[PDB]
Amino acid sequence: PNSVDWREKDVVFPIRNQGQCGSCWTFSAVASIETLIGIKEDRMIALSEQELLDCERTSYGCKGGYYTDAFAYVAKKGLTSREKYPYIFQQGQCYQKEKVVKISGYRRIPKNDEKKLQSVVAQQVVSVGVKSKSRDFQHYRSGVFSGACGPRVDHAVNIVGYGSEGGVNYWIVRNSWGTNWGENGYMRIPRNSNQSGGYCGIAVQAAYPVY
Repeated sequence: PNSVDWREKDVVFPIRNQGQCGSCWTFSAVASIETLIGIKEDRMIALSEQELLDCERTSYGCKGGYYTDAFAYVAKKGLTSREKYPYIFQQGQCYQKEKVVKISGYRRIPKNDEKKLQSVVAQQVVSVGVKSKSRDFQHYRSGVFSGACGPRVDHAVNIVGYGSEGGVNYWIVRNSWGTNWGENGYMRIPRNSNQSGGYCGIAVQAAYPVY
């Protein structure tokens, strides 16, 4: 398909805000699972970043983490709702509440494979990492981003679609910096860019949950 936008397909929840806590890996993992459940079951159910932040044991809480290992956690342990376990903007005691969703696993997209990346985005929402530590990235407001990226991949986000404006291909990227950043919380990043690994490294470590 020449264009994909899951925001228009009733399976993507509103933009959220992680605050200061480095919990973007939990938001990225939650966003990918929520959409998968929407596509697979025609059921929109908001899931708990907080459970991953408190309970996923390979990550570093508010000092970073792994959405791939978050996927493995949900496949083994299930995940409870956002309503049952709300986000409190800091790591706390790990609670195992009544779980509402599982997944069966996850997959890793090979490094720098934007072609395979597009194939997966046409079917579901994908977790990706970007180089977020730059003034240009933090102050992005609108358009297809063409500023400088950070030096290293350090921020978990999601790709929720792709398209083209004026013949410039782009990815639609969901962030967890609230709706005052970018285009109502989203960024359009160049697609098939001249940066190896994708623009701001978006294709370096892509992964997605398997129902």
